[PDB]
Amino acid sequence: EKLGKLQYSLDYDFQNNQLLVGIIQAAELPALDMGGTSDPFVKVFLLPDKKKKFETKVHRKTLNPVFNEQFTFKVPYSELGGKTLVMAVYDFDRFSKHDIIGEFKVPMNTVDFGHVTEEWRDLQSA
Amino acid sequence: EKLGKLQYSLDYDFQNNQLLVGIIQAAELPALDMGGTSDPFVKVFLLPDKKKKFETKVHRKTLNPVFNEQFTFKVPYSELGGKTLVMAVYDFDRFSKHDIIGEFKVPMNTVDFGHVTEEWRDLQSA
Ligand SMILES: [Ca+2]
Ligand SMILES: [Ca+2]
Ligand SMILES: [Ca+2]
Repeated sequence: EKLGKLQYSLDYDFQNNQLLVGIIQAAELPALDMGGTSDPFVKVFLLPDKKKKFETKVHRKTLNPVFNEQFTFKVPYSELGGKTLVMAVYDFDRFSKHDIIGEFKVPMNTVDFGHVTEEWRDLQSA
Repeated sequence: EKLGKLQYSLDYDFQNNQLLVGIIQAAELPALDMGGTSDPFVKVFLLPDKKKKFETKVHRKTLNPVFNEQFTFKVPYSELGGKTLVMAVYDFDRFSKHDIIGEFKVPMNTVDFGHVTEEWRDLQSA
């Protein structure tokens, strides 16, 4: 499926014991409204604790939103390896339930915290 | 002069009386002669108050840094007019002899605070 792509970054604040998730921008998203646009936003959380969650601002009438946001998760470094970061992109609708675009998951045990990288990943269906 | 370009956003937080400056990324920063890259960072401040200032993190060995930062200036909305935002991109030096790459200035009087946009602007010579 061609659902667009998301650019994000991961870092760990070793001084305050927090995971830092940069949600930078998305590109080439599907148009889920009339007239060729969507109103995208991203939900961000860590599995298995769907507790502590964030979402970006809703960007209106764009398939290439520049979020420029950063989220902070208080999670002990020794426990981070067992977590999976979920970034799920939706189309905000006022007059109906929000339309799923797609998502990407990052198992935290795959992450190198030695240097921050910006990563593009293609969105997937759940 | 082919100095590259900077993507930024401006907004005003009307509930907390703060100017919001997004420093998203830069692109196509000029390649030095011998050493092929730069270590870019951006200084951000509001003229005529040079004292309240911010800087991005330093990004190592890149001509296309993705800063993904947001800065806030406590300034009354009624005082914005006549002020100018400066965004100046430097090549970091360990010993604080930083080299300006280029800059540009946004007079508040040119900004429409009714709608938030991300804008790319070409860097200009000091
Ligand atoms: Ca829709
Ligand atoms: Ca919509
Ligand atoms: Ca809907």
